[PDB]
Amino acid sequence: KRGTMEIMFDILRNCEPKCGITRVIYGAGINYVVAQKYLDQLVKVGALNIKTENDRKIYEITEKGKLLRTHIEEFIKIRENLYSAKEKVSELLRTDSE
Amino acid sequence: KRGTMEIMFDILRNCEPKCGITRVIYGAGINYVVAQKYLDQLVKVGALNIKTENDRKIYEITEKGKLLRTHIEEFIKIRENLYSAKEKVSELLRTDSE
Repeated sequence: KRGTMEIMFDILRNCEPKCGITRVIYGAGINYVVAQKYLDQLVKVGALNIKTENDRKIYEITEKGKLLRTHIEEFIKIRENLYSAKEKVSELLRTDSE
Repeated sequence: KRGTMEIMFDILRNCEPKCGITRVIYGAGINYVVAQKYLDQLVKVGALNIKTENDRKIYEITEKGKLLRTHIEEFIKIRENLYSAKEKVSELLRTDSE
C-alpha cells in the first residue's frame, strides 16, 4: 500500500526522459484512473511537461521533476531505516519473567 | 507530544547510573502517575533494576537499558531526518500557475 509520494516516485522513475501512458501504467503498477490523476498533478506542480505526438500523450520529466524523484527516493530510503530502527527498539521491549 | 519510546528515552538518559523519582519526574518532564507506569514497564523489560534504599525507590540502568537508550536515540534522530526529507519533497509540490 503506497502513498502519494511513492506513487509519484514510481511514475517519475519511469519517465526519463519521456513516458507515455503504457510506460506509466505498467512501470508504476497503477491503473489508468490513478495514472490520470497523478500525471495531472505532476504536470501541475511542474515535474512533467505534456505533449501530444501521434495522437498520444507524452510526458517529459523536467529538471524540477528530477529533483522531486531524487527527494522522494531519499524519503523512502530514510523511512526504511526508521522501520528498522523501530524494530530494534521493539526487540529490547520483551520479557519472559512475567 | 511524545510517544512511549521517547518518554522511555527521556527516563533512561536521566538514570545513569542511578535515578530516584525526583530525577525521573524532573529529568524526563513527566508527572508521578506517568513516571510510575513507565518505570514499571522499564523494570519489566529489564532496562532498569529497582532497589529501595532509605525508604526511597532507586532505579539503576542495566546493560540492556543502555542499549535501549541508544536505540531509541537512533530512532529519534532518523525520525527527524524523515521529517526534513518529507518537507523537501513538499517544497517541490507547489505551483503558482493554476
